[PDB]
Amino acid sequence: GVLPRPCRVLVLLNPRGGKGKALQLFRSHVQPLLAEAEISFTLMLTERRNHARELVRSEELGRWDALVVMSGDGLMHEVVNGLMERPDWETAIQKPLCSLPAGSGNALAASLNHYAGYEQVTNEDLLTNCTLLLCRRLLSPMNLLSLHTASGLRLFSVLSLAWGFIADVDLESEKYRRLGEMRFTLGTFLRLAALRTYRGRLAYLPVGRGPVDAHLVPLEEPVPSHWTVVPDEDFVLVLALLHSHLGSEMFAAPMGRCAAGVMHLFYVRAGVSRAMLLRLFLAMEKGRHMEYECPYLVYVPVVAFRLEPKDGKGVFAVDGELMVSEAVQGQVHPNYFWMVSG
Amino acid sequence: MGSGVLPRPCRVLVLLNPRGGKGKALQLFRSHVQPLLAEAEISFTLMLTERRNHARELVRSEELGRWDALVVMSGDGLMHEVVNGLMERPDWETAIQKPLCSLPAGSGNALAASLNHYAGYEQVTNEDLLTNCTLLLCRRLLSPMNLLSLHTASGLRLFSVLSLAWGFIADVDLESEKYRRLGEMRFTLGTFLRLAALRTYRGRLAYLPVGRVGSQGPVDAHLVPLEEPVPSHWTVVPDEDFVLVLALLHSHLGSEMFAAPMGRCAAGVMHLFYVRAGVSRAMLLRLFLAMEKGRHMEYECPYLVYVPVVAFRLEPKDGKGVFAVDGELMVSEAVQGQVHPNYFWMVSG
Amino acid sequence: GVLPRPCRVLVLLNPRGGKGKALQLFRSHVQPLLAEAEISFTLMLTERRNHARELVRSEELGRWDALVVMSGDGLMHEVVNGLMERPDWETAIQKPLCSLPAGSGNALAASLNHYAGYEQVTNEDLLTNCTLLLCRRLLSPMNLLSLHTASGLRLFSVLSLAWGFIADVDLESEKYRRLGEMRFTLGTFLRLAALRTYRGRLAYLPVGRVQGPVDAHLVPLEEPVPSHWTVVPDEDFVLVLALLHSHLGSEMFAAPMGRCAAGVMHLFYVRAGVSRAMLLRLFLAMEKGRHMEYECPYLVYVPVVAFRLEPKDGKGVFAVDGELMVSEAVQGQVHPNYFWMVSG
Amino acid sequence: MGSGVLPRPCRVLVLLNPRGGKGKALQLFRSHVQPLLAEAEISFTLMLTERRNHARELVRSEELGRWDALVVMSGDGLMHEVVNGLMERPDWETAIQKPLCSLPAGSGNALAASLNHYAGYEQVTNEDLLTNCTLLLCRRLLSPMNLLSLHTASGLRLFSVLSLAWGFIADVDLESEKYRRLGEMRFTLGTFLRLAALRTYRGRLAYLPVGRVGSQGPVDAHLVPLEEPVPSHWTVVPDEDFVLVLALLHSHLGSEMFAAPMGRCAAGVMHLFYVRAGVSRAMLLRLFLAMEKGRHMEYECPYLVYVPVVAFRLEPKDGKGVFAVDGELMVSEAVQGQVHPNYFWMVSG
Amino acid sequence: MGSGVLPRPCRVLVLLNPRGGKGKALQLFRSHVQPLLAEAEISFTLMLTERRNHARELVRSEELGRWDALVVMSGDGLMHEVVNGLMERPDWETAIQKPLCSLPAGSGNALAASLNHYAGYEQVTNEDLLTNCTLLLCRRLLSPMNLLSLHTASGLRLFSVLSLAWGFIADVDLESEKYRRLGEMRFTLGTFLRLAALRTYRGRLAYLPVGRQGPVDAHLVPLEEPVPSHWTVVPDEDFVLVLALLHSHLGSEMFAAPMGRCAAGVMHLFYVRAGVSRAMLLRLFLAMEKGRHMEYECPYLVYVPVVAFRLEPKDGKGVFAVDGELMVSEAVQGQVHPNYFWMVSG
Ligand SMILES: Nc1ncnc2c1ncn2[C@@H]1O[C@H](COP(=O)(O)OP(=O)(O)O)[C@@H](O)[C@H]1O
Ligand SMILES: Oc1ccc(Nc2nc(-c3ccc(Cl)cc3)cs2)cc1
Ligand SMILES: Oc1ccc(Nc2nc(-c3ccc(Cl)cc3)cs2)cc1
Ligand SMILES: Oc1ccc(Nc2nc(-c3ccc(Cl)cc3)cs2)cc1
Ligand SMILES: Oc1ccc(Nc2nc(-c3ccc(Cl)cc3)cs2)cc1
Ligand SMILES: Oc1ccc(Nc2nc(-c3ccc(Cl)cc3)cs2)cc1
Ligand SMILES: Oc1ccc(Nc2nc(-c3ccc(Cl)cc3)cs2)cc1
Ligand SMILES: [Cl-]
Ligand SMILES: [Cl-]
Ligand SMILES: [Mg+2]
Ligand SMILES: [Mg+2]
Repeated sequence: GVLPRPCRVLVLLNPRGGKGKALQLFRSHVQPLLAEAEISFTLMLTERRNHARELVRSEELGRWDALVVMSGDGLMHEVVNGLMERPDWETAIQKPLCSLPAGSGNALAASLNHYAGYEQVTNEDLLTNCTLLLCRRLLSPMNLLSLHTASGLRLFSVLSLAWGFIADVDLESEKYRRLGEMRFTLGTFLRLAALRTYRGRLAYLPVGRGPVDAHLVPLEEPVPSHWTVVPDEDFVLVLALLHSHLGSEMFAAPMGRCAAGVMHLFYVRAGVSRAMLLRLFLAMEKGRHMEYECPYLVYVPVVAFRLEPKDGKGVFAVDGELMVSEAVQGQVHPNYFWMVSG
Repeated sequence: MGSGVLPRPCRVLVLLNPRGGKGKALQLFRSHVQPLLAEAEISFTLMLTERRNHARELVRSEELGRWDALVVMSGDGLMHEVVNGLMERPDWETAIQKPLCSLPAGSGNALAASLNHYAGYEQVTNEDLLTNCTLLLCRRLLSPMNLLSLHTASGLRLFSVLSLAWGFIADVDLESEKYRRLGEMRFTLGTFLRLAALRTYRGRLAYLPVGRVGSQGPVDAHLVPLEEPVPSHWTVVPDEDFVLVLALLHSHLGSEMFAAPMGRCAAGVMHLFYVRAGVSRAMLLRLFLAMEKGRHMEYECPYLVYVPVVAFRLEPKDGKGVFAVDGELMVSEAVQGQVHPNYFWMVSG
Repeated sequence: GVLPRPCRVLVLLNPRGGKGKALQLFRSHVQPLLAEAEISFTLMLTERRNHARELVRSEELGRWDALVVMSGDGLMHEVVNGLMERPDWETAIQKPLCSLPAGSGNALAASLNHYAGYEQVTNEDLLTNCTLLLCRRLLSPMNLLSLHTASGLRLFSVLSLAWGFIADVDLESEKYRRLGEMRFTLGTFLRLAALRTYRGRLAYLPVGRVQGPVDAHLVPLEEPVPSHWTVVPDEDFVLVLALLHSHLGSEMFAAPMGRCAAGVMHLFYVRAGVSRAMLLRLFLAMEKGRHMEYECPYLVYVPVVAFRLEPKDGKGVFAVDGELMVSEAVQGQVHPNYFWMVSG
Repeated sequence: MGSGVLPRPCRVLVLLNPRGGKGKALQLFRSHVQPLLAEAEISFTLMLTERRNHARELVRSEELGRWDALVVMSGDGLMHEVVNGLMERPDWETAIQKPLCSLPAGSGNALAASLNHYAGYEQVTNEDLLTNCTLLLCRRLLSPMNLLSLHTASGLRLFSVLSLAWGFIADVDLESEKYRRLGEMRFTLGTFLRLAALRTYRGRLAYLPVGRVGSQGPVDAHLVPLEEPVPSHWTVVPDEDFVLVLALLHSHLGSEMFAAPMGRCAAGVMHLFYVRAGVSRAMLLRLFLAMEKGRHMEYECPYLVYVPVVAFRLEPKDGKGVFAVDGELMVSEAVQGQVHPNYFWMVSG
Repeated sequence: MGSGVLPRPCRVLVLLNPRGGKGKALQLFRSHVQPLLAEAEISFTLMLTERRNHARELVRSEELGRWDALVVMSGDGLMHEVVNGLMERPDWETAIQKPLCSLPAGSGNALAASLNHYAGYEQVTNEDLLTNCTLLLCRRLLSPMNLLSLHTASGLRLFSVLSLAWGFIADVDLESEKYRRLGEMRFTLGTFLRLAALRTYRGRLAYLPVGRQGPVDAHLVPLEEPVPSHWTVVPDEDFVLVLALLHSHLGSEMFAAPMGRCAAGVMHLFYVRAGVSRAMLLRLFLAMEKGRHMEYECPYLVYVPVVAFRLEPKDGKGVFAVDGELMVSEAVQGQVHPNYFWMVSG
């Protein structure tokens, strides 16, 4: 569970999204540490969409000891799905992966920084720490969510599946990739000041009760009897999350790192006041949002779920990336890829 | 940091063992706990236990809906009975989610000690510890905790909230029950006297470390039947001569035994410690004493081994070995266990 | 590197090879030890040549922690070729093996007993020791010899390939199977009295000059040998012997330099011109591993990774791990650490 | 036990360093060796070899066909030169088969001490050792021996017949040269003095264990370039702080240092020892002292590791390390090696 | 499913218990079976079977494709292990169709004895018996056989090829082991002892007579519901013995069911009710040798053909003999499945 020393690493870096500085930051904050650690690297700049995915899908992986993704959660989403689309996905997905933050959504990197014992740092301190994790070369396994859509598309998630309030802010937030991390804050405040609700059917398989998704039945079927069908059909948000953090300053799952093959499921049922949600959002920065007595926020650890938006298409965010659908279910696979971490 | 709250106000069932704080749990409840509850607008009802499995049988038949939490005032022993009672129920999946609370009266209060530690408190003992744990109850914050599922050679399946010990620790526990009046110092006594009457224990230990896991009640998917060898991806310990084996889910082995000073266990993880035969008494004593301040690791005894595990199997090797399970004696030929992540909720802060 | 405890093992036992006592020996000398070590076994009895091979070719290998072969070297020859003939040969040949001596030729079990530190014991003493080795469950890799014949047969050797004197004694010997180890002794004295030489050409590739696995050192038999190979000038021989282990039988410590390195085998040959009396000296000295301490210009030793051998007069008779094979030419390459045996 | 024999009668080239044995090598030849050769019908010719690489250049250019054996009278150092001289030859593959013989003079006679041991003699020293090695040559028996192939960061490739040492052992071989007049006891004095400032050495050690191998001169197939990491099936040692690392091909480190009592190396195998930082001075000394009787393994000191290997890599952190190769000083950034099975032949019994 | 013959030539796996025919099974095989096989071109491989359940694990993990049939050379208890092993495989549906064959070695060869009877042979024993069944295998003809599906209160689901016995029969099978070394004869000595100690057992017996995952037992209702209303609930609550028997013989010399071979899906149910005299019970036992026991019309001995039954021992628990293998429970029930597997027969 350690990278060779010396080793070599492919760094797939997005020179633009977030700030336009990803490459200069690499140079000032990442590179000097790589050199002392004897990690030589090659930079490949990712031009546009699916570029990274297609690169990884066609890559001779045997030349690399790890792949490092320097951008946001989206890039890592691209990389892991590209490895999963290959004929040789079974061995390909075992290539070690690393996440260095530059984008606006650095949840995976913020999570790993958390697991390593660091304070909840941000930006350049976050980059440096994640870089230090890479330089110590230690790897641990990570869970993978297998998704399935209304139209028979399989995709994989490494961080989260979101619906309702969260997906909306993520969508409308893009018109300020400019504000950085803060774009989600402005984007929440204003959706929150003008709060609304969404209609669907949530079901899941709690912990108590491509790879085969043994727990899932065709989306056409009713769920199995042993699943839990949520009574409500009116939510402010549904969220499946595989890690501790939603962003570098959103400690959304204060019980910490998930167990193998388990995901965090949250939902806010309809009825909350805007002042409560704000209070909750705000509390989430320090991960204090569960310390509040609010029958509207429900938490469950699960291995599977299904969400059907009532009346046409709901907007979903998968690892922060927008997605239109009418029905998705998914199952968590344990310990399915290696990441660098402490 | 907290992952849930009790309602305010709330109602609480209190299971108390009157032969505890040796003999005066009730008076401690009355002096140290009740007035704090009253100000926190926590209603309670006191139920008195005493007899074996009583608390277990009660929790098994309880209508859990009337209570916001179960507060167990006694030792680790009583928490063990309650959790096993909830797990034995037909509706165990929902019953294990009733929040639980540990208020130290009994002899061994490692659970309460750990939670006081997690909360940022000094390492306190007796009534300072009781007051701290009650303060936690008053603040109402909940965290999920891991649970160890155990299986014995005789086919018993049982749960453990704190610890499985074998060898020196298990003997000293069983012995020591005479000096129980002497309160928590009963273990320092036992440990001192047995460290001079050292005996070793032969058996086989295997385990599954965290890093090496691939892709009635819950199923323990990591475990194979005891008559089968362990899976090849496990570590099978070479040494078959032991002073002790300890599986521990928490930071503390007693109100003054900071046994696991590396960090708090992740979800689905516990600490495994064993001490292989041939250590010198004086090194074993320095380990003990340094344990009080959690400095025993700083010594690298390469006779003492620690590993974060998700499951283990332990076979003594010369008849029905003597184990302590969350402090309670149990004898059997072989035992194995797997941790289940965040299975029940406790008051903590 | 170690079998599971408890474990389960298939014993392929040939019930009448050697003196024909294998099964009672297993019952007397082996079974009590396996019970104490917590090794369940199932016995399968072999009925004829190739039986063992066929059982192993079609066997469900996932039910077994090892295969124990209780016979001579020939049964192990059959078991290993059985695994190599399977489509899943690459994982199959990684099943651990163990050899318990109970035929007349027990070179492999004698070599393993030697590597484990014991004395050069015979019969039930040998059987006991090799059982003590299984009970302790330790495993180490062995080399494998890959062979190609003129007819285009591909076969594997775990122990030896022999031509000339040795191959002839093995075949003629067969009627003294009942005499255990003395089979080769009587067999040797007899052949000595009618000492013949044999015509052929020998080439090899020494250690310095360096569907199944690929034999990268080998080229088609029809083509001449690589220029970097050694082509022995001599062309009349008394014997040629490729040997992967230290013992040629339980009392023939043929390779006193001991256990081969990975990927290496012992090649010996005796050139034409030796007298009967000297060949007899070498042979008796070989009991104690002393035969190389004699000044004998006819006995040549080289460690090699490959060899080719062509009997120029028609079909030469070979013994492969003691099994008779007839052929116009053979070549082979040894592969390192190709399978697991129980040893110490 | 012998794997070949010298002819009787035979003739031998004797390469002798007149400076060794405190300058008495030639007179020791005359008193202890010559009279035995005569009775054994061994002819000889003596060639004096004292300047640097002299003996190496001799063996490189010699017509080896005129000799049955080369006998080397001096230390491990001269054996080292001769063997490297043979391997530097364009006909090295036949040259390296010339039987070699090691006759002890002076100190640093670990090779002669091992052969004397393999043959069954007591651990004798000085003239007794010389006599014994001489009686081995008269008996004419030959055995093949392992050879270590080394590569340094600077790109040099060399061969080692005995050992590669780094850290404390190398520092003492080096600091020790001044008391060369005292003989073998200089390593005691050197060890004793250097123990006072026991320093540790920072580096990275990786090796290939015997059981883990799967499927210019000779090719070193187990080795990859010094700038690539070692193959993933090697063991990288976690500790990066050592007092010593020793690769050793034979039983003796010196004529009174039975360092490898666990048994003679099989073909293609060597011993690897290292001492992790944090042993006390006293225990290091006790391990040293116990080495006289090959008893140092009996302490099971947790700081001393032994492993049979076929290849290793050792990379001093902090620029150049000081190494000893067959006792001779060599300085380098990084060194790796692998053992070649039974490459040359030596007289032994 | 399919036709009732073996291929010629064929190859066969032989599971032999060596500790049988008092330690002679293998020698019996060598002198009595092997030369017959060789002439019929039946290839075989022998595999020996030590411990309890060993045959069962072996058959459960076996690559069935290598074999045209599995021969069991032991007693009824080995056949029992073999079938249960086949029925425990994920692929139980195809596995249960591999033909089986039963060669007698030593005691407890009811099944073998039945087959030899159905074949038209005289009631022979030991080596004569072994030779006949071997001739059967050489002739290569097969018949379908009934299989009994058993469920226990503890949720245990097992299968019987021959019998479920309780009371007097089960005790004699148990108490018999302490001198198995005596052979078939030991059943006679156990019988003689239990008889002087004649006792009854408390129980409730119910059946469905002929007139009115795993395989589905649709005649059976869960052991907690009462039996369906059309079943016959026997009034007696005290028995000397109860015996579900799928074949004509209880042993080589015990022709226990002479009223005719069972049709597909039928089994024999016998019971002896409380009150029979010792001398009478013993008369039944002795006359059963030549199948003459029913000719007594002794009112204590009851016979019915059935398709399903329920037995509830109510003196706490009961020990059963299931194909002669011992087992203990508070409640069992079963349903015969018709023509469920293949066996060499004539
Ligand atoms: N039951 C059997 N009857 C006759 N020959 C057999 C039997 N089982 C195996 N054989 C064959 O007999 C040959 C001799 O076996 P081997 O193990 O080499 O013993 P030995 O050491 O006496 O040569 C092997 O080729 C083997 O396949
Ligand atoms: O990517 C986004 C992240 C957070 C938000 N904002 C909000 N999150 C929440 C919220 C509260 C609790 C949990 Cl567990 C998760 C999210 C309420 S408002 C919007 C988009
Ligand atoms: O309940 C008990 C606790 C400790 C003891 N005695 C001892 N424990 C230890 C010990 C040392 C190290 C660890 Cl990690 C844990 C316990 C040494 S002596 C006996 C009973
Ligand atoms: O299986 C056999 C083994 C040896 C022999 N006989 C002989 N072997 C030899 C011999 C001599 C030297 C060596 Cl290195 C090996 C064998 C001489 S006579 C016959 C059959
Ligand atoms: O040439 C030298 C040999 C030994 C020493 N000194 C020492 N060696 C050791 C030592 C201990 C154990 C082993 Cl296996 C080998 C050497 C301890 S101190 C110095 C120079
Ligand atoms: O008071 C003194 C103490 C040590 C010394 N000198 C030396 N000590 C050592 C030495 C060697 C081994 C040990 Cl364990 C301790 C000291 C070598 S030189 C001199 C004066
Ligand atoms: O395996 C055994 C077979 C028969 C017996 N003993 C007896 N069986 C009977 C008997 C009577 C009538 C029938 Cl239909 C069947 C058995 C009477 S005494 C004991 C053990
Ligand atoms: Cl690179
Ligand atoms: Cl088995
Ligand atoms: Mg994104
Ligand atoms: Mg043979």
